[PDB]
Amino acid sequence: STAGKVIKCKAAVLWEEKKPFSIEEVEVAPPKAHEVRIKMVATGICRSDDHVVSGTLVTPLPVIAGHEAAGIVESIGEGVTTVRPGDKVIPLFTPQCGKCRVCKHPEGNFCLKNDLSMPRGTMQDGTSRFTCRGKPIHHFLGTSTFSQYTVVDEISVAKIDAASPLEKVCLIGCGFSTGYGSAVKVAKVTQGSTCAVFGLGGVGLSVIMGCKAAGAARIIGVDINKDKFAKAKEVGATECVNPQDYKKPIQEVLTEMSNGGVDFSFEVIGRLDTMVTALSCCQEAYGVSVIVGVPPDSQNLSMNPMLLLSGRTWKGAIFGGFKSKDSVPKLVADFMAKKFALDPLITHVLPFEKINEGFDLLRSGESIRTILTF
Amino acid sequence: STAGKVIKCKAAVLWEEKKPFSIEEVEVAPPKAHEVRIKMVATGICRSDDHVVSGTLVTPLPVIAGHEAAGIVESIGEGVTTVRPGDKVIPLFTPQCGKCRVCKHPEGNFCLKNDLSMPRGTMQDGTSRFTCRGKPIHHFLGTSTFSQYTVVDEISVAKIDAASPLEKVCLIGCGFSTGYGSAVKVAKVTQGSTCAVFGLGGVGLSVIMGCKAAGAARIIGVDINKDKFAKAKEVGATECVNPQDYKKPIQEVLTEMSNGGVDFSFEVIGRLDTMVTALSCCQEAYGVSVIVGVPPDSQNLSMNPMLLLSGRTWKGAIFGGFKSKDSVPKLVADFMAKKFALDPLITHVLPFEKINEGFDLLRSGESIRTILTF
Ligand SMILES: NC(=O)c1ccc[n+]([C@@H]2O[C@H](COP(=O)([O-])OP(=O)([O-])OC[C@H]3O[C@@H](n4cnc5c(N)[nH+]cnc54)[C@H](O)[C@@H]3O)[C@@H](O)[C@H]2O)c1
Ligand SMILES: NC(=O)c1ccc[n+]([C@@H]2O[C@H](COP(=O)([O-])OP(=O)([O-])OC[C@H]3O[C@@H](n4cnc5c(N)[nH+]cnc54)[C@H](O)[C@@H]3O)[C@@H](O)[C@H]2O)c1
Ligand SMILES: OCc1c(F)c(F)c(F)c(F)c1F
Ligand SMILES: OCc1c(F)c(F)c(F)c(F)c1F
Ligand SMILES: [Zn+2]
Ligand SMILES: [Zn+2]
Ligand SMILES: [Zn+2]
Ligand SMILES: [Zn+2]
Repeated sequence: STAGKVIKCKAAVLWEEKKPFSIEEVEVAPPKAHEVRIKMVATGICRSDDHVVSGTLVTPLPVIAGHEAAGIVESIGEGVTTVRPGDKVIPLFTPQCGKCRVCKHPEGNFCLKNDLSMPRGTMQDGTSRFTCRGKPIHHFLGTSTFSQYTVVDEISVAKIDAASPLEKVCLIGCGFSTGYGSAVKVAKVTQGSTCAVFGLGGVGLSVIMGCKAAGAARIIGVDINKDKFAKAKEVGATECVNPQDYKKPIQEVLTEMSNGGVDFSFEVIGRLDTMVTALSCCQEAYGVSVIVGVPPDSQNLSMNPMLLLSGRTWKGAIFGGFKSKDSVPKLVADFMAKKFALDPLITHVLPFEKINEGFDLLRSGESIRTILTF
Repeated sequence: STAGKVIKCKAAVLWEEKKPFSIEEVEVAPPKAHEVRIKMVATGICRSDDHVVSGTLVTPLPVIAGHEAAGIVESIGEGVTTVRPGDKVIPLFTPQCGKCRVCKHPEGNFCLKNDLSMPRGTMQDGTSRFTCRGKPIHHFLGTSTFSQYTVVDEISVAKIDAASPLEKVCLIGCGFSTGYGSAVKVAKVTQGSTCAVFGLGGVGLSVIMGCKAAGAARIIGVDINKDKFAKAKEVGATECVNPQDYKKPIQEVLTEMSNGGVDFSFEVIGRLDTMVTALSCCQEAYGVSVIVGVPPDSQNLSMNPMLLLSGRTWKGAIFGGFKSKDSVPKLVADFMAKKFALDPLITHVLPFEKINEGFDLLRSGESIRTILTF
């Protein structure tokens, strides 16, 4: 029995940038008031986790990363009302406190209790529940899913369907919901429209899924890796283009292809240049461009504001614009009701012990999502 | 008495950047097919006309500027169906061809026949109707309202109420409609919201009018010229701030004043720095910022796309997002029915012959709108 006790378990600790994860024993404290300790079942490898490794994202180290996952509640702290031991849950890397101005806003999801903007790498109370070799280890986004057990704040966990297949619905914790919501909720893609999707990884494929669900007539996938095009077409891309195949800049190609610009474009890579290209390729008077990718820390882009003055809309979003705790259970219910598919995003399924191999598959271009199983 | 004949009249010709206008005789050719020759009655001095003088806005010289005006049709060319001789009209600097993909789109207004994006300084047929000293003179935005007579394409003119006071409703041809629409149509300001308006000239005052019409609870005016604040409060500002009064950047001041960022911000100046400041000061998860000011030619801004990733929406618009030929007559009808006021924008009246004094009044900071009478 582990309730109220320190757990010694296995986790993937990142001690410093640009090094492999170290799979080793950590101590996980029991949950405090309004905290939940979760036995992990499955976690996806998102590019954002690789950004911590590469230094693209700055967050305090050493750290237990991982933010796309699903597991089963092991124990709850005093005052928890929304989950119980044995519940299937998804950790929420964007929390939903329910009390801040953003949570109360009909269109806000970026709760002010997040640990993204200005990361502390702690629980809400400014402390850590992790130690390794006698040293405190930072949390990541309130989730830290690269561990057999984590502790999260109640506002960072959602109860989901008890019959959920956790090795699939873990993707609702980041990449599926992000891409699908970027299309259906943030962009509000319209029936009959033309979309361009820059980056055909797990998140970009989810954007395609959402564009097709919304009834887009044309969905143009853009990637420098042509090995990504077959799966993009399977999930709804009508065309794919590789910028490297063209003498012209791709914004010009896409403007030509769309007879004057696309209705909706999405940056799903994380490069400053592709953010500006994606904006430019949407029709100048009524186009919408959504930034989804995460670019290198503290770098500014350059752009001509005439692109906006003519009438373009430029926006971005975290987690597809979804209010996390309200939406995650509904998305799992919709998956259970066959309203969308997750299998097209899953290319590899590895034990957790092969986390490094899973990151090498992402870096080499081979994988979409690797699911690690505990 | 002049139908089919060249008209000799006075115009304000700009031969060179950074020089006074030259009031002198020009020849105005009769209208060709689908053209309309207009006897001007009143024209406003908009900062965009001053941009042509300063080189902020690049358009071919020599030129007859002016784009905010009203007049009476003198004659129509073959095939014109939408106006007749003797009709009161407003020239439309943003055309409405009614046929292009933008005109057909429910939210588009930046018609593809515009002469703004890549100015030619011609009629739609690529030629000029103006001669001065035997030399061809450029048009400006298809309107060229700084002339006793102009010729415009039919898609660039709207028939308005025959009982219209032309010395007021000229402002519907640019500054009022731009600012009002930027609030009510482009931003879609909501009841109870907090707005910030950067720049309190005729366009920013019109933005305030729209934010007040929309029910905003707080409207914060921002200007470095504190002489602008009294009128801004008369038309709806709840409070005004001068960035020069503060040690901290005004985006930080405005974020503090709004307990975490404003719902809606407007850049109504034309500076790259205030475009980024205005974006920054809107709430990071659900704020909306609208660029209205005209940026300096060919210059890029620098900004961190994390401002957008958190959830902000950034857009711009020409002419308040209004489809010009549909909207201008309705706006005049609404003015006739006292649905909005134009007098708060008019600070000075001068004869056309005193156009240079009118530009001096704008450059000194004294005026909002000077209305020139022919
Ligand atoms: N906004 C959010 O809430 C959120 C959520 C999840 C992921 N992300 C970010 O979204 C991005 C995509 O994540 P992912 O799908 O896991 O990554 P991924 O699986 O690495 O996919 C990226 C794709 O971009 C392609 N690519 C790389 N460079 C270019 C280029 N120059 N032109 C066109 N294609 C290019 C690359 O070949 C790959 O297929 C990353 O920056 C993530 O950090 C953001
Ligand atoms: N998008 C459109 O369709 C459209 C239409 C009309 C006007 N414009 C542009 O809108 C802008 C405003 O035009 P307008 O109202 O006629 O001009 P204006 O009367 O010159 O007003 C501009 C205001 O900005 C103030 N200002 C200048 N610098 C700063 C600063 N650093 N911070 C704060 N305030 C400052 C200035 O004191 C003045 O009151 C100009 O750039 C026009 O070219 C655009
Ligand atoms: O993939 C989701 C994701 C983000 F969108 C971020 F902006 C971020 F900083 C991060 F750490 C993250 F995991
Ligand atoms: O004031 C309206 C106005 C604009 F918004 C422009 F973008 C522009 F180029 C121009 F010439 C103009 F007059
Ligand atoms: Zn909250
Ligand atoms: Zn992610
Ligand atoms: Zn048109
Ligand atoms: Zn103007």
